[PDB]
Amino acid sequence: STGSATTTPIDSLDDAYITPVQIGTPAQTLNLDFDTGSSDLWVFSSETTASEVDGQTIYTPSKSTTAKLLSGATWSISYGDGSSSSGDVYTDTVSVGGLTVTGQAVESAKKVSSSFTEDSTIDGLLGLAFSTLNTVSPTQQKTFFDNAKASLDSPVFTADLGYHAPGTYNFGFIDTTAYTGSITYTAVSTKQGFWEWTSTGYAVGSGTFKSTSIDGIADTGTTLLYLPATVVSAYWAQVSGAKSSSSVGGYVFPCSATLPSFTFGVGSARIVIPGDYIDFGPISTGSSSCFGGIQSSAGIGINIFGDVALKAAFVVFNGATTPTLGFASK
Ligand SMILES: Nc1ccc(F)cn1
Repeated sequence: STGSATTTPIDSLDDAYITPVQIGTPAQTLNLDFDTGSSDLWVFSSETTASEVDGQTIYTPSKSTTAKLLSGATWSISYGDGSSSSGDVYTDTVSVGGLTVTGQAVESAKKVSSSFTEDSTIDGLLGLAFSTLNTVSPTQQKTFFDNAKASLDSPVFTADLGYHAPGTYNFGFIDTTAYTGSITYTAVSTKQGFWEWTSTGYAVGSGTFKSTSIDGIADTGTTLLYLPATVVSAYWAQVSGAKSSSSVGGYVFPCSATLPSFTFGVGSARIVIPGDYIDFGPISTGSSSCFGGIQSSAGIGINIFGDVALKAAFVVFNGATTPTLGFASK
């Protein structure tokens, strides 16, 4: 079995990507945020507090002939940005681009935090990290990828995110036409439940490459690139007028400046992120200060290779017995 689906940016800044998912019988299509930094499949539903729903498409388990309430099961999640959601759990049929999983745990949101209610284009999340992170109590549940793995031609999924344009999420196969050159594979550590790997270094613009180990996670659910203070300072020192702002909460730069590119190492291979991908536009409408896409991970505790880095490459998440990450230039 294989599955193929288009992922579309939610706004002109590429803040998040939505992918249509079919849930239940007859199918109810919801636009979900595919997140490799979490492991819960949760949706806005007929059970979510009415005041916390503003334009999202909801899942209605009562209208699904295949929906089963998982008796006594509850879930509760908290993300790195201080956002959260919780509720009860159902089992139902879930399909992504023609790939079907029966008996998938679908977490029905009863309470969602403000950042979710405010984001009317996102109907929920589809976690693609390892299942040890799933928050279903008292019986932990498997992710969509874990449930589909037996049926897949190859136990892999690929992320090919577009820059201001649509992209693709493929399951069960590698599209040899979606990248150039060869794929460089790197080791994954699953100890924290994430797709965790080690970058071999970096370069700023046309500068010399610095060989230094950078441990971080491949996260499609995070918009920006979060790197150690030293690395981030070295990058913004090359942008005239750039400074770190406590009021804004990170590095800002004059909107009229040209941003240098950022290179990260994958083994002996290099991935170049064009400077244009690092521009996140004005901090406020009309402002001449622009927000940077490369920020410090000092307050996070973990380095995150978010959408800013991933959209610059073809990314293979090899979920074989010993997991690996593949990167290729596109
Ligand atoms: N990995 C993440 C980070 C934030 C969020 F809202 C969802 N997923």
